[PDB]
Amino acid sequence: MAIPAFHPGELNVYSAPGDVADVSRALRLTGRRVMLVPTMGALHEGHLALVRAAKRVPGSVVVVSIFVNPMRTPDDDLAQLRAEGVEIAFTPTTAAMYPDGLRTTVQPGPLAAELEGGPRPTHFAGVLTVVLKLLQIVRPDRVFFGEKDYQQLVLIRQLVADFNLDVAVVGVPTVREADGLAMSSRNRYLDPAQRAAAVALSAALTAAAHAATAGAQAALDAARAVLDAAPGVAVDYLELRDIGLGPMPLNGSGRLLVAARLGTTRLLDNIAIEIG
Amino acid sequence: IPAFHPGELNVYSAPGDVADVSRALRLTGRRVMLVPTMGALHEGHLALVRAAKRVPGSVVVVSIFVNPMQFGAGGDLDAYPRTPDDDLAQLRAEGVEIAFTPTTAAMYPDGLRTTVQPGPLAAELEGGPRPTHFAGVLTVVLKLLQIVRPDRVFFGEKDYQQLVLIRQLVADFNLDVAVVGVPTVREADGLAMSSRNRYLDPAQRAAAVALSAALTAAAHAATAGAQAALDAARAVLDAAPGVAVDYLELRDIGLGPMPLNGSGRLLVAARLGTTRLLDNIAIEIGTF
Ligand SMILES: COc1ccc2c(c1)cc(CNC(=O)c1cc3ccccc3o1)n2CC(=O)O
Ligand SMILES: COc1ccc2c(c1)cc(CNC(=O)c1cc3ccccc3o1)n2CC(=O)O
Repeated sequence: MAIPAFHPGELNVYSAPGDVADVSRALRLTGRRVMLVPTMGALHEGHLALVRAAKRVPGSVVVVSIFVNPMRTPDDDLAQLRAEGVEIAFTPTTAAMYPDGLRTTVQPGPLAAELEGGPRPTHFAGVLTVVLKLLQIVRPDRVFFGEKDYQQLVLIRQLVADFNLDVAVVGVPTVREADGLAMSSRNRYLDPAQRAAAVALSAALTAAAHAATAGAQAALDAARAVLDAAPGVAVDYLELRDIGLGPMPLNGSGRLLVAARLGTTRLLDNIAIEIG
Repeated sequence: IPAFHPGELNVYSAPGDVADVSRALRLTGRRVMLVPTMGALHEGHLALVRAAKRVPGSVVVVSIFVNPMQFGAGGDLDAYPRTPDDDLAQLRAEGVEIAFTPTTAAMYPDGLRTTVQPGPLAAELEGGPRPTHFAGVLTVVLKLLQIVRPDRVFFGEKDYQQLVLIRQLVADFNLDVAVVGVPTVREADGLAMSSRNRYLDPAQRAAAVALSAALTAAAHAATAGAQAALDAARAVLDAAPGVAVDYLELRDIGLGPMPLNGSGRLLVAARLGTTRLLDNIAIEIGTF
């Protein structure tokens, strides 16, 4: 019942859930507002944008979890976080996260069966289960996700509302390459022809977002034409929904989402759309 | 913060109100105890409340909510006893300071959407014929725990499979609460307390003593091993007028995927007319 060592203003690494839970609770008692940034593999600028967002809350202490599925290299990742002034990295093993194996889990609502839930019908159960655990271990005031995985973000908001969780969910605008391609660990697999064609996803969506003054059908036809101008872009879906991913209403706010396969690589993108 | 009057019973229906009060209290040093109930309070519930009040510095929150999601049927949901007036009167007499009495709309404003899927235990025993019953229980318990954020949550051992699943929920989702299991309160003859005992007619009430008789006979027979324990309990249930046994199972204490060693739980469920009764007891095998 002694609190684990915490050195303020340094990067403190913990692998044990109980240690990070004790430190986060001790920190919340001393004033600090605990921010959580969940991550998975090699850190990229997308991830750094979540960190920076969390850093700007006055009195924040930022916790970055690094944990691979059951849903890169440790050296550089940790160097990057130190550089960002992150004070806690949580790096648990699979065994420490799942000491009893897979047992009680979260069952998403029917949204999880749609869109990405078509090829990966249990994917979102995994993500929601591990999010719930990280939220209970760290007990942050705010948790930060990219808007890139939009359906994921919406399901997370559903989790927080449905299970009455305390935490504020912050969606952070997707970081993009110079030509608009949304950042993703998958981008590096693309060969040159594929990387050149992949700019069609973001170009389609931004075209649709500007075509939308002319109504929903013009937005969708614009995105579709841009996708049709690209070779080797196999479109899995292109759907305009309302902001919670229900059916898009006659006018007002929506989201347009696309997924496509370029060779063996699946890419996704989405954008805010205002109808008329 | 709504009003909170200490040494009185404060009743809140809105989850935001009880959440605000509970947080406010924990931050002034009071430890928050939660006793979840479905109302129709009996002495077994008052044992939970007493256990909670005995924790130094406690404030006791008792929830009363008949959770539609854990009911199947049928007319089971509409049939559950509701005695709101006797319930709050009991809580005032026990010196409880908070009752949380949410509406169905406040708990399920989006209907059934994200839910808890229990592990494989939920498909065994009570769950075999009621495959979504324990997903409903665990989903509600998770919500009540997030709304109230108690330090310690109290459950009877009578619904032992439920208590085991609740400890699984707490371990598997890293919940910060301690689960306290309180031994079943029984009538003078041994009959386990239950909201459903009111549906036994005089003859069924007489015959219902066989469940606890059979279990206590087994716990003592158990020096002679598992088969003798099981056969003692079966003999007693067989001797009982109009008791229809649904199962009698001797399991390891976790009810889980491990064999019985020295410590077991013997569980029984039986029908007296239309009334399903459950009971269970600790069993030590042999030299235990
Ligand atoms: C703000 O700009 C952007 C742009 C693209 C982004 C991100 C941010 C963040 C991500 C990837 N998501 C995670 O690492 C992640 C989510 C998650 C959920 C639960 C547990 C661990 C988790 O880890 N990507 C896309 C990607 O890398 O493919
Ligand atoms: C300490 O001695 C005993 C003996 C028998 C007991 C009890 C105590 C308590 C109960 C009934 N349980 C609830 O009302 C209840 C509500 C609830 C709500 C959410 C999660 C779990 C929940 O459990 N029974 C048995 C019964 O009444 O059939």
